[PDB]
Amino acid sequence: SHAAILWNEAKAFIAECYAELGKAEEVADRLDSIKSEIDLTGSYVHTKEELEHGAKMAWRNSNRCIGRLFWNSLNVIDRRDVRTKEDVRDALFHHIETATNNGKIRPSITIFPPEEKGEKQVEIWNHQLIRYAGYEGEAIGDPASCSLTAACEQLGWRGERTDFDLLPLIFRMKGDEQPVWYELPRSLVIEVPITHPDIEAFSDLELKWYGVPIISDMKLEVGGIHYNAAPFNGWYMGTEIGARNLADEKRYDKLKKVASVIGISTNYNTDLWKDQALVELNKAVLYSYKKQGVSIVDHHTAASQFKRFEEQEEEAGRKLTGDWTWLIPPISGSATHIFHRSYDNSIVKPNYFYQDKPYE
Amino acid sequence: SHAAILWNEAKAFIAECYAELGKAEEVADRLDSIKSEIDLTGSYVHTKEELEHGAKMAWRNSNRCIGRLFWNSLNVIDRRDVRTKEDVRDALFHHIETATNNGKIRPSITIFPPEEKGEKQVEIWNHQLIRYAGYEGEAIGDPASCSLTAACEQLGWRGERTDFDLLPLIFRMKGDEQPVWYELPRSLVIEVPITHPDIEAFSDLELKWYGVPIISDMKLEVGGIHYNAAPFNGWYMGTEIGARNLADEKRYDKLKKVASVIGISTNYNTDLWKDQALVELNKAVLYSYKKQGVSIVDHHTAASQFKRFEEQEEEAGRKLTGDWTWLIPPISGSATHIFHRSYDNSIVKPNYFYQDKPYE
Ligand code: HEM
Ligand code: HEM
Ligand SMILES: C[C@H](O)[C@H](O)[C@H]1CNc2nc(N)[nH]c(=O)c2N1
Ligand SMILES: C[C@H](O)[C@H](O)[C@H]1CNc2nc(N)[nH]c(=O)c2N1
Ligand SMILES: NC(=[NH2+])NCCC[C@H](N)C(=O)O
Ligand SMILES: NC(=[NH2+])NCCC[C@H](N)C(=O)O
Repeated sequence: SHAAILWNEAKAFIAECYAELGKAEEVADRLDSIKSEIDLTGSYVHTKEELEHGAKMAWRNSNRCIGRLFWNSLNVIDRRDVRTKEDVRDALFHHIETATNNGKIRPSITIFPPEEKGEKQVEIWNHQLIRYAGYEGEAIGDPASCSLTAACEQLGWRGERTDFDLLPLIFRMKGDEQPVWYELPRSLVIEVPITHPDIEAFSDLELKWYGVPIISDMKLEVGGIHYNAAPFNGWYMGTEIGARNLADEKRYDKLKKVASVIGISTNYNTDLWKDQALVELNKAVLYSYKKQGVSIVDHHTAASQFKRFEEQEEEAGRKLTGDWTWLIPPISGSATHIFHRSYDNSIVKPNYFYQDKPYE
Repeated sequence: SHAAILWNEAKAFIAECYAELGKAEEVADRLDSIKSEIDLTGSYVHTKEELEHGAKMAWRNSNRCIGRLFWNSLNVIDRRDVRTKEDVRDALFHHIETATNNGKIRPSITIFPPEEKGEKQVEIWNHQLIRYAGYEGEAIGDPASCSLTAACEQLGWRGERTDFDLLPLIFRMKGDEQPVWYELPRSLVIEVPITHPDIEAFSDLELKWYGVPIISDMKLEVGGIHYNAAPFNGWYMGTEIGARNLADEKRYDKLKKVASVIGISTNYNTDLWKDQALVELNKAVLYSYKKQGVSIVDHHTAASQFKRFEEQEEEAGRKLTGDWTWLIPPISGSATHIFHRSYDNSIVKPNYFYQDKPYE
């Protein structure tokens, strides 16, 4: 049945793919070659073109992404040729460098070899290429990274135990029972120390965050083909860091410390200090990144841009899908157009899906 | 089939009602009397007790209400005896007085006669007993009240055309083709002029809001019986006014004027002035109402209290239902526990439902 499903997805994708590319005549011929290939080998190989667009389509269909407007500008890096851990490491190191782009982040994606007989050719363990390690006795670092950190320590890695230890790249090549790790070169990673434009004391918090959010634990499904290893990246949206990463109680939880440095009390809820702390924290984030020349975007510009997206999909005769619960910024939800409209949360392929974590 | 549905709902309700009241033995007897009554007349009459609890249960099952913790403290006022427009008017005037309670608002509900043969005995037009009128040329008042305002003007009512004109009570008695209106006595309505604790200039905005949000356009369904007229009220939650009523672009839209008086620019989104304006506006709301002795609650205390609710339903063996999209405050969603947990948005009776508006 796996040989049946693949064919079906393949039919829909190729057709839809070529129609968008304006190559409807080449659909019959290609589908025939694909049919033979699924018999001959048991699967098929996308063309640099198909795969590139397949990855862009997958972005456009990512219900939870608010930055979908730049879907067609995605820079696809095809690394389906990698055979060794050295090839993967270099590939990954390159993704970070090319994406980072000295601050002018480039929404990129490295396409690693897909699953063969349901077996993985490359298996990336990291949630994000760049991510901070988390530990416990009392909370040190990113709690969200507890599980993986221990998995890395079980393989010989050891962190200096600071709140911002950079986890190493960790993956497993087909044929190997365990994965291998590689420490990240400090010169490749851009970090941004957080400061405030009007409050000079904000630096006493000694906060900071990496510049590029490269999600590496998701499977890109493009027409029956499963690319479990396909790291992608956009640029950050202020709130992701100021509201979730740093303010969540289960994350860095700096709201109280922040409220303290802004000279406000934490006595009563009715003073809405948490809210005030959140705003000030997010002004700091947007200002820091910008001062350093690293790309970031605020939730309003992001909502504004997403609205343009909604209009362009319409103008192209494409139904729009989205997850309301994930699309509204965790800060001032009702101040954006997204809060006042409903969305169709339906799955459409190609897309990006979660997958069972190797550790844990 | 209407005589069949009624019986079925009735069975489930009585059982579930008496089990909660600890009167399981009286279920058989009551159900028999109810059966005869549905044959004899075509429907049945709840006891003061049944109806009271039925209305409290309906609150507990209101997926969108964050203040469900005080569900069992609801003050039910049974006015199923009203026969005239004078009886309704007085009933309504009383609900406002008893609910208002000089600022110490009382979560109340007036139970008006239910629908007979699907026909309404009393039909309230107002969205809320107390609500501001809205007009157009340029926006004057509450835009959300445009439709109803015109409906009132078509019946002889005329507003002074200020941003806060109090709409009259408007309803229709069975037998009458058109509804009748009654102006609200200024002494009955409590209003709260908005001011800021640290910013003395906030009063130049000349903002204000009524004290009690009495929702009057919803049908209370309790065991097959439809009470289309059953005005209910709780107390406000700061955000309802500061974030939605006053800040929504489609409502009063005062964010820019607010940002102006707090001495901040509206030049760039990256300064997050909207967010800052929202917070300051909500601090003003909570502070105003409190300074005047009128009950209100902030979104944190509200989330905190709702969490206690979640635990008590559990401790009582009752499945919890809720609408995530409506439960999270439009201000700092991710700072409350509600943002980090999912809810089962399933309909459970008794409950409150929307109904087609008479005007429009
Ligand atoms: C160009 C910049 C982009 C911006 C402003 C942006 C922003 C966002 C934000 C705000 C989220 C929510 C993340 C969270 O709450 O954890 C999100 C999720 C997501 N984005 Fe984007 N994104 C961008 C680029 C990308 C790229 C390049 C891809 C794919 C090629 C993409 C794929 C996705 C997917 C599938 C999710 C869901 C992630 C998850 O559920 O964990 N985004 N996006
Ligand atoms: C004791 C104070 C209460 C608080 C803090 C409270 C708060 C809330 C809030 C914040 C909303 C959202 C309203 C909106 O966004 O438009 C809501 C909705 C609702 N509440 Fe409550 N409430 C209270 C009392 C009540 C009472 C007394 C009842 C019924 C007896 C109730 C029934 C409902 C219903 C059905 C809705 C949905 C309204 C709609 O969808 O338009 N609430 N509640
Ligand atoms: C599942 C999780 O606890 C929560 O419900 C959601 C909702 N909204 C979100 N929205 C975004 N953008 N990102 C998130 O992590 C979440 N988490
Ligand atoms: C239907 C409406 O436009 C919007 O989607 C919702 C969502 N969340 C809400 N939440 C609350 N509490 N109240 C509301 O009016 C709404 N409106
Ligand atoms: N802008 C993006 N592409 N975001 C992807 C998710 C990043 C994730 N929220 C983080 O905080 O690291
Ligand atoms: N606390 C309540 N019971 N709210 C009911 C809804 C009130 C409505 N949101 C208003 O702004 O008038």
